Amino acid sequence: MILIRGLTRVITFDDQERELEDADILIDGPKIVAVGKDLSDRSVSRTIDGRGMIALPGLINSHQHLYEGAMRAIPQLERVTMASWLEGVLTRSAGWWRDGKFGPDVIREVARAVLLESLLGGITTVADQHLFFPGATADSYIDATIEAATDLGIRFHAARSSMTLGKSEGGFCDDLFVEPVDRVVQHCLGLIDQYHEPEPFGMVRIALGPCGVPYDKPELFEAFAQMAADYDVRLHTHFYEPLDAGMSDHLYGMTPWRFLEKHGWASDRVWLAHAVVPPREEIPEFADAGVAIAHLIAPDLRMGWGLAPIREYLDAGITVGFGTTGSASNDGGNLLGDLRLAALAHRPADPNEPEKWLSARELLRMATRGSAECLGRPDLGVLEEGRAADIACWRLDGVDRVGVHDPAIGLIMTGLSDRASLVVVNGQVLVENERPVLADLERIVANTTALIP
Amino acid sequence: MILIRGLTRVITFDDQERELEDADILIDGPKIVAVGKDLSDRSVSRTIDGRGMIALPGLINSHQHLYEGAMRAIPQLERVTMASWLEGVLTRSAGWWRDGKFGPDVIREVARAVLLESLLGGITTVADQHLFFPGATADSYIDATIEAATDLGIRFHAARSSMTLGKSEGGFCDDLFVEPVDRVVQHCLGLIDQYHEPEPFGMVRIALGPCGVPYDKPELFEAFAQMAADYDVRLHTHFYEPLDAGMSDHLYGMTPWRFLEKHGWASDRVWLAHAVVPPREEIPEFADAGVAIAHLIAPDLRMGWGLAPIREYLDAGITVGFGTTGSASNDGGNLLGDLRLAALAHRPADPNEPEKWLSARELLRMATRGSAECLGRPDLGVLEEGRAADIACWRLDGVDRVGVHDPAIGLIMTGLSDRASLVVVNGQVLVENERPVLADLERIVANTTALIP
Ligand SMILES: [Zn+2]
Ligand SMILES: [Zn+2]
Repeated sequence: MILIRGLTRVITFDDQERELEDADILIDGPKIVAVGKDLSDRSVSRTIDGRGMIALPGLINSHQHLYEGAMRAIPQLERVTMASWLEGVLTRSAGWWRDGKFGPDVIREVARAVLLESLLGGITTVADQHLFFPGATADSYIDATIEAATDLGIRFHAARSSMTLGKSEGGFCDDLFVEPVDRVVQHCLGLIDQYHEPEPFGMVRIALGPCGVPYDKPELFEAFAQMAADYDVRLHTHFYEPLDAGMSDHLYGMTPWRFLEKHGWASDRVWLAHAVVPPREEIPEFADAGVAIAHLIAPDLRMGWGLAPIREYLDAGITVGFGTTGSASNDGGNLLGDLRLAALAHRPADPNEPEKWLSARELLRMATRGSAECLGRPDLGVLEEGRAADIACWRLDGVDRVGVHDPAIGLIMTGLSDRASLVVVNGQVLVENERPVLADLERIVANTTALIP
Repeated sequence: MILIRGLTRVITFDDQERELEDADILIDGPKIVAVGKDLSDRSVSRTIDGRGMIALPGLINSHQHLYEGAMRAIPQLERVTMASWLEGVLTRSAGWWRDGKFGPDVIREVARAVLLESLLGGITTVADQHLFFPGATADSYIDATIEAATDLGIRFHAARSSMTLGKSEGGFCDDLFVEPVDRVVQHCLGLIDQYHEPEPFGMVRIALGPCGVPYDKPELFEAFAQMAADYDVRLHTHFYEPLDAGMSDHLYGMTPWRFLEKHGWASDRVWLAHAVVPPREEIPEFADAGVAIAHLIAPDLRMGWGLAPIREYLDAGITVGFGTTGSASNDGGNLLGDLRLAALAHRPADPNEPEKWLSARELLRMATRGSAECLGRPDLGVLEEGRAADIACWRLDGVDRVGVHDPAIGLIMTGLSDRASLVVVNGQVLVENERPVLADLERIVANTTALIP
């Protein structure tokens, strides 16, 4: 067993919202044995000094696009609206691929860098949505991301994505960038069979993740609804980005939500990215259907889209998680940092009603238990006996956090660095003293840097 | 001389916005001798390896309230409007003071911690506006902040503040903080005598800094205007916070700007904090007067105030700098991190006009040359021969910055940490390898922590 002893603060996000001061966490293999004061070192082979740290459940990034790690801080994409951005991302990936610079071997190393950054930011589970499948067959991009995740020991969900609707039939995505529906469906069946670990504490899971209503055929949504039921997997897509409702109205005469409902996606199998601009009248329907929503504050601001109605979702009892999206519209993978953006940016929408503003604890819950719920993981996101030993800890004793009265608020509101001190995934210590203990950091940086087009 | 050799990127903010790749900076005493490729090491006693770093002028925080370092992450102040915030801050400061827990000795150590954090975040100059003068005579609070700054070697401007308008004599300030105008003027003259270093590369400067139009007598503004011209010092106050216009209309029957103009503050000696909600028709007047504005995105969002019209200011040719304000409304001193907040949060105000969005380079200029201009420092904020050797460098070769195409944009848009690698102030190396060279970090944390009420 591993004992983390004397943590200054432990935030459990359990059903009573318990927190503890000067307390311990005991781990046995993949699971937490106990969380409490003065735990027995009875059968402990290693004790870790937690004094001066705050411990949370590992952060869970419920929406990534890992391959975009190769597209950070491109000047031509710094200040662009969505149409220009998407064109720029699609054309660069296709161009680099055509030139032999962007195959699965490159994506493997880009994924490795972004996932290692994720671990260093206290993120223990990442859900990636990968849509890039150029050419005549679906190449081993998903396999590559899974290989990187497995090598690092980070918990991983792969939501296989696509664009199946071309401009010729109402999609805002060129035919060149379009895949046949049957090819997508066939590929997903194989991925589930090869990789999906449905058991508690499973380290790799597959989800079905169309890019969205403006990008994919209704037939794909229906195929995936059937596949999800048959194989007991989850469903993910983008939802209510600003131009979406215009597209669905024009093509189908209905809202994006009504479209999802018609095609089998109004269910508790589903988590939805962004959800920036739904009609208010649909919010109770999201709640009744049991869909979950991932708040992605950074891209919502970066694209000029604005503020998702997160308070309204919480009021309605809808599950709200958190994510970063990909590094071409963030442009980092720093989930903890992005929580600060949300804590501050929502406030001016309700200048005279601060009770509506999202609190630090609400945001930390979104990034842990909320994201776990988005991914369908009752085994994650909570520090309590029987849950996965996925733990992230930050030091509280730096000069940049002097004067902090509440350490949980301090995690969001103070600091020069979001680097986690100690990170455990599946009971394995992966980061200590802000440095990877198993991954070869310097080698990974060098190798991936050499491969960036 | 000191040579920093082989910097990967140098951003000068000189008159032609020059940048350099694989270049050097040569320093002699307090000044930059040269910036360019393959500089001679003929007169050099120390060479520092700059490979893998980006170098900027040191960041300049043009608006702080250092004493608020002791008031971070207080649950009762997490989500509050300004009225509640001000009451909570004033009540705590006065209460702690009355109980002997908040004298200049405590403020010295709080300042030391926040200023060390500042250095670690690449900030080489701070302008503090100390807002706490309990009782009749003003204690050595300013002296305490200056002592901390001088001990650390950070360049420092102290804007002497006040609340000269009593809440009784029709005002908005607790009478316990109300000093006679002549007492304030006298303290300022003494501070100038004792501390002001008007020569180029001066390390301590005094500014004259009323809290604001709702807080100070017109007589103080006029006295300060006279002093500014005669001593060649600068003038600083808060400007166009929400509700200020109503307060000014009630007290004086004119706008906050009209008030400043009437009392001598419509001049190029002035920099103004926040400037969130001016009447648009006054903006050309600000420009004609030559006043400068410090953008403070974090408190503007934290208080629910919203987005200052920064693009409008830039369009009008108004000098724009940047600051963090105090740690009771931030709640950190991380200027670089706050730039990212501004980069993103301004965008949804102009969803269809990305050319209006603030660029990374515009923001980095605000935090360097713009802030230098706010403070009246033509010797700072630019990496060029003859300017002060105030330099901040960040590493570009971490795993969290893999895939970055433009390092300047990357500094704003990526990363787990805003910690600077190498920091030089007045030609003195103060941070290397992210660690203080001279300051005892652990002792400072322990000592200051012990004194937080
Ligand atoms: Zn996405
Ligand atoms: Zn202020």
